[PDB]
Amino acid sequence: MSAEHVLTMLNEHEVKFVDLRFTDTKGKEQHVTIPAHQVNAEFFEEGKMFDGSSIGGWKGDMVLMPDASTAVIDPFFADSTLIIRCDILEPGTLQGYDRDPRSIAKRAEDYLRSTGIADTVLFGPEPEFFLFDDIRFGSSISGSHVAIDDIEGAWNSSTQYEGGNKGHRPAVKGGYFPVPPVDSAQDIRSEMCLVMEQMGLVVEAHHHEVATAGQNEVATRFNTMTKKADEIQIYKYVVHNVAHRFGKTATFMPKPMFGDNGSGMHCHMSLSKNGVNLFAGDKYAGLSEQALYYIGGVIKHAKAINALANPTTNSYKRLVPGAPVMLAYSARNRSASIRIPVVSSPKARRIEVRFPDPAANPYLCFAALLMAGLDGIKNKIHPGEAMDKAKEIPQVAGSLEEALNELDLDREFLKAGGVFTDEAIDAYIALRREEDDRVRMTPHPVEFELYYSV
Amino acid sequence: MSAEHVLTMLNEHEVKFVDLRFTDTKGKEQHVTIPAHQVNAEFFEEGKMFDGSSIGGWKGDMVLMPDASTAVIDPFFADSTLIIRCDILEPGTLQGYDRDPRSIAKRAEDYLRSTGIADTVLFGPEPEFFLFDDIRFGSSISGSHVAIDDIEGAWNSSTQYEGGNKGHRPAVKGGYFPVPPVDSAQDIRSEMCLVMEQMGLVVEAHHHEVATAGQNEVATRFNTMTKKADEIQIYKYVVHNVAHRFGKTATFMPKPMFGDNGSGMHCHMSLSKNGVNLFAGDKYAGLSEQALYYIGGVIKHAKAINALANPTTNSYKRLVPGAPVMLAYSARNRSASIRIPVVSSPKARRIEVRFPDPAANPYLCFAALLMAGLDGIKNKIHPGEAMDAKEIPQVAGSLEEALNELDLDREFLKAGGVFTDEAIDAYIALRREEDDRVRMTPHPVEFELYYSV
Amino acid sequence: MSAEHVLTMLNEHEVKFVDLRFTDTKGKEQHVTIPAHQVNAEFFEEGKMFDGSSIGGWKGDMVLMPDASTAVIDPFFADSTLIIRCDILEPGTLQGYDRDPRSIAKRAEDYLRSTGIADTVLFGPEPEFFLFDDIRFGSSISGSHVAIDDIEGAWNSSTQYEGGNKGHRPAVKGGYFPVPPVDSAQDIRSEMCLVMEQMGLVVEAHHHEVATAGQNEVATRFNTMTKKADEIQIYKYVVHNVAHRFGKTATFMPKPMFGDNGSGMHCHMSLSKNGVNLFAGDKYAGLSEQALYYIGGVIKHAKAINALANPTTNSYKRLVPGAPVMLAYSARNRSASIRIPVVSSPKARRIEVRFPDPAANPYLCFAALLMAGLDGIKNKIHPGEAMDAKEIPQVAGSLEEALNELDLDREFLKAGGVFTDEAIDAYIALRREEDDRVRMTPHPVEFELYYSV
Amino acid sequence: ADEIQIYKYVVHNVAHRFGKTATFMPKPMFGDNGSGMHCHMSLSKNGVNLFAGDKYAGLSEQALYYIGGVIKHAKAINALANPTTNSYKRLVPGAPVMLAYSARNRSASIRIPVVSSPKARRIEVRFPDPAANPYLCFAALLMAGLDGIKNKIHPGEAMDKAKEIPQVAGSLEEALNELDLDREFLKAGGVFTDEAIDAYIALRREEDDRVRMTPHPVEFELYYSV
Ligand SMILES: [Mn+2]
Ligand SMILES: [Mn+2]
Ligand SMILES: [Mn+2]
Repeated sequence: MSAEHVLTMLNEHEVKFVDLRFTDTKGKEQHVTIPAHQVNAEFFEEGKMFDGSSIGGWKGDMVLMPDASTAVIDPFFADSTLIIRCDILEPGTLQGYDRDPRSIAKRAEDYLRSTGIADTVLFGPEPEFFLFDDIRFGSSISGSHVAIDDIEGAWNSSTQYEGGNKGHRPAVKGGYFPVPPVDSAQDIRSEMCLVMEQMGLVVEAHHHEVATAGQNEVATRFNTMTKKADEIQIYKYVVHNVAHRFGKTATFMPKPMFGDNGSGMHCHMSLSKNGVNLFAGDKYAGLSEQALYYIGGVIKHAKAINALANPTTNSYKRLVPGAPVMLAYSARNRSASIRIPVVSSPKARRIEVRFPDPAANPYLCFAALLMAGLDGIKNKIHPGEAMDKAKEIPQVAGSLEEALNELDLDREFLKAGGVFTDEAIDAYIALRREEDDRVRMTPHPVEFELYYSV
Repeated sequence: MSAEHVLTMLNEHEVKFVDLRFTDTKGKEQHVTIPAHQVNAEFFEEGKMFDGSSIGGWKGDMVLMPDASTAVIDPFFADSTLIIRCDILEPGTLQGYDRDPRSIAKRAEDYLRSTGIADTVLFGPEPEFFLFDDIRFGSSISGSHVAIDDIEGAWNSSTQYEGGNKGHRPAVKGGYFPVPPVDSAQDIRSEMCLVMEQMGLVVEAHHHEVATAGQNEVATRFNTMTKKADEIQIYKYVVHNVAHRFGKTATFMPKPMFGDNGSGMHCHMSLSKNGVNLFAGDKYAGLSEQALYYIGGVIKHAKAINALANPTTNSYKRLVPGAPVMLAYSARNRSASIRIPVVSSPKARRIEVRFPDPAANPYLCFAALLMAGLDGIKNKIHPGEAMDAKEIPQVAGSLEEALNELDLDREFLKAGGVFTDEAIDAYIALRREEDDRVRMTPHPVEFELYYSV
Repeated sequence: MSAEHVLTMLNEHEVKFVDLRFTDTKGKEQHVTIPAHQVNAEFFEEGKMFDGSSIGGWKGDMVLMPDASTAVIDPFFADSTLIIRCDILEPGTLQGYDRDPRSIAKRAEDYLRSTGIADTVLFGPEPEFFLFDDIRFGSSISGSHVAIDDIEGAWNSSTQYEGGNKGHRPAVKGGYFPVPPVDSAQDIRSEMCLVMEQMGLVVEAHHHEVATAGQNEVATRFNTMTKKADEIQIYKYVVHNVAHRFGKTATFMPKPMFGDNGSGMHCHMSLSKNGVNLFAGDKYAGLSEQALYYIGGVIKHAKAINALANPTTNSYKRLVPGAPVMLAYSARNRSASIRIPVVSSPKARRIEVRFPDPAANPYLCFAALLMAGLDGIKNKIHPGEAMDAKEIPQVAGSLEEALNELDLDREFLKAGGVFTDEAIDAYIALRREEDDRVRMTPHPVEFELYYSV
Repeated sequence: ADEIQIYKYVVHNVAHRFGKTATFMPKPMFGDNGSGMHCHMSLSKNGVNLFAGDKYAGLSEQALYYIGGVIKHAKAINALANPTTNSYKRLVPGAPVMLAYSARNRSASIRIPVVSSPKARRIEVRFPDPAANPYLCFAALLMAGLDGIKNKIHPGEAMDKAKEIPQVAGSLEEALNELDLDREFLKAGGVFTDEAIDAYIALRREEDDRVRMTPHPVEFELYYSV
């Protein structure tokens, strides 16, 4: 699909507006809209100049360069709008901006191709989300508060409702996965799936999740790295907008509630060259030597990866023992962060990395995982024996500060081939350290419950 | 478009009413409606008499003269109405009223043509605005209050709403520019753009701005001075009416909230003669010597300009250090009030003056900027080197300072009869009244600071 | 009164606590309490160490040195407490801290003695205050508010009260000075006077003032500079605490309400040497040449004085024309900021400076006035003829102007080492912080004026 | 320590009698100053102050060695002097966090008060908070000082003049780990027992785990939309 096809769409669908979209360092989607008559052949060659100083980690003019292959009609805007995803390029050389996550992911794929290890990398993430009816939160000198409310919440079993309380609710850790009316999100999940199919995703399934307050997941088909990162951005956009249109509120926080299961994003990975899966072989669980080296690299650089795959303090609320935290690989053990799914055909052999959570920036997380795996392959890092059976077993970072320190001290595997720059890594670390400092310095209601009388 | 075309439009659109519009000194549109059958050939030659004594700064029987080229159908009135912009002429000589902003802008353009420096002046303003759900304000002997409420306001993260609180809101200084549902004004901005295009504006983009409580901007294509002033008036009208129709409330105040970004109107300028941009050259950032002289004039008369480009006390609550307050020109520095945008095509070479605000009267602000630039060109005022510190001049720190500088620096505005001493005095008094009100009313922050001392 | 007398009082009144009090740069009393048994002979020679880094303008271990002559029993604390006023001394040399207002006032008196012009300076200040039933104020990103409520407020003529609304209230600018029940503060003022006399003040009169929302003043007898500054501190303390005990709320703000009279502190001054008033003579209004020179100095340095006598932004909301803003001296004219009261006895001859306000730090304001007068005497500055118009100098129109003039006019304060450059800079910065807050926070009147424009 | 217990009891009960409620939490409010417990220390033998001398700020070699021991075992001490997670919301840069001694510097965690009489010479350790157990905190400070004296741990030059300067523990987990690894100076002389230290560490780790695992409203403010 090209600029000619985009210009044809503009007339086929009577498009009034075009929404240029991109992703910031934190992973949030930013969009700027231009009227359709401003889109011409020169638009796809020169882009649009915008001031990126107001973006989070880009504080120093840059060019928004549309990627026509990402053109897709917006199903939510009242006026006919076309969504084109864009890369941020330097104004003069029209080269990828060092801090652009999409550019970083594209450079990671290019480095993968250059090294000769493989031709394509396949990513399948499995994000989950929470649907709520009401969320209220605030902080000030006088205190702080968070209050989550959902009709499916078990704590509402005593709530008085206009029209009566209907009782049927999923119990705590009991929403996987009863039939309605206990499951009250069937229609919303189906409509999300249909909208995703319209927007270009291939949906594999959708269902309710373990937690009680409307935890749901829509499982979509795998895809190449940058393509699947764009697909994840579309996925989050669709979930948020559908929840808003149904009177709900979607959230991808790793751990919104205590005592109930959190939300994770298991990332399936595979490598292919000339249409041949390189992770298929005669080694453990049908893996290959390349697959074992990839696992070893991911294990070695797991703490550095955590700074990008679990970039929020809330993520380490779910990355606690008792959500796997052990850095080992096993096809059966459920305490291993890395698992090898049992698959019939070798063409579908893959490794599932389970610690990542959906709050991660898709581009940066996937790039970090791929770069760690490639470092493992290049340096032939053997991961050891499978954890089929203990303080010798390495674990994921226990805090965002630890993850950021490890990323600071372990930058080489990300700087290999120019995928990541020291400036980009420093900007990311500072941007996350600001949030970490705020959370560290704000008191805690549990701290009052524990220490007020002491 | 002429009178014959207006009379044709009346039958084509089954127009029932014609709304004659003009701008007062403060910059607010004033409209008087007449039935369509009152519009004939004699109407476009003799105008309509109206009593302007009750207008703000026009206190002493003037003529409303329609400008058919401005004819446009109103998209909001229930009855089919046609909007015609009008100049205010003296009843006898039918010459422009000295205190009419549109007449002043037209005279500024005519002076530009007469001096021979250029044929046309191009202005790209970039106003921003705030959208709110509720605004309450008042004052009395017992006290004074202002309370802003918007669903996008971060402070509503704790508010209880009927139907539940959806927690997707912009953070403070974090509304630039995430996708919905964090951005809740996509449909409103799209409707504004479509209506603006209906009313004759060329839209370039629209987006959410840095501030949290629904700050938005719709960018429109540049145009000649008087045309772009009319376009800014139409822009403000469309924004206000669309926000009203969506249940919102638009404001062009420079600084409605403290601790969040204010609203400004960056003014891009360029001069063209015989179709060639005169601001394009081999000097700094591709500028020409005339461009440098224009920058120098704007810098020299910046404080006087502030009285017209930042005519509200609230304006100087965004023109505070920690900022676009330094009177210097640079292509890279964010601290310079004058920027040279990086444009590949020399035909697009221009200077961006950053200090103005959308509360300014468009006609008067543009005329002041043009006249300062022309004074710089005529007197060959060199702006010095680009700012790539205490000696650097700054914009006026208060409306009183701006008005005093305007009082003491009238010549560059009186060149060519564009501004008249009477008009300048009327403007200064009209603004000094508001300044006195704000200066004499006590402040809640003053209570917070001094109640116990 | 000395240390022996203080130790005797401790047993005489069965004192349980001793409250050491001092004044910060802004003029607020700070108190630290110690048990009575911690007070001994060594206490009055070595003082008490305290950490002043957290005080307003004292940021860098200083000594609180009690002044036994100021010992007085607190009339409000439940436990028998003795109030001793203390100076702030450097720990090593035991010399007055450069930024201690009381030390500055003492040094001003010592300089007056050293120059030989006079032996003593007499100050009669006349502060006024407001009594309210409820005050609510706040500011945030969403807005800001202030709401004053008092039963005497004219706006309460329509309010519904439990038990009924009694309609006897002062009108706006009509509280000077009808009998009760229109005046509802007779008992409060009488209690204030009695407590003040208990605390060592000599009261002359008390009455309701012009404003409606419970403006009152209690007049006290003049006294020497430092003594009268301590008396003013005791006055403010007594007013605040008595109002609190009566369910009211006292404020010494210059201008709490718009459209009603503000609160001022007229400062009467005179100089005496060997028991003869030096301000008595055969010149205008019975003044002497030294009195005229004092007036001339005060006029010359009036703007610099304003930074200390009117140190709040709110102050310049009462120093507005339509007013005591003209820097001239006359015995009859109400427009002159300096008056010569008509007194039969030459011993009572004095000059009344009208612009100061009760929000001023008493020590710093009195020291500034005295130093300006002494500069006028030394340099023989003639104030011209009595003002019995645009050329007449006026007081500073803003706190920024006052602070700039203080920055540029420090010499008359640095004469004799009274004020130190570091102290002046600290004061200027401390006031500029508040000025910046008030300058950057938007105004409800600004919304009323500019929301639609 | 008994006096501190009586102090806390009296404060709580008087506040209750007046209708108020008192708390010794290190940091109940964000954006405003927290509550601390500066501990002044001095050793005396035969009525003679052993911290008086001709060294810096009138200190003695024993005083400097005591300071050095406190600095060396500061992180282990923190597990007892700052035994709550809230404590480390007070011990944040922007400060009392730098482990150095000075008579003037406000950033020094150890301060030497300027006192005329040598008999009153002492060292003030500023990081401890009032949530600490007085007995255990004072015992830890004394044992660290005695280890410094016994091993002649010189504290270096005073901080009268930066990543080389050691800092107090940044979290209760760090403090507990350092206490676990630095038991010897507390176990000297049988004062602390391994069982007692383990019980303390487990008891505090329970609270640390609860606070670590419960989500935060600021976390919602920051991450709900991401
Ligand atoms: Mn799942
Ligand atoms: Mn903008
Ligand atoms: Mn009076």
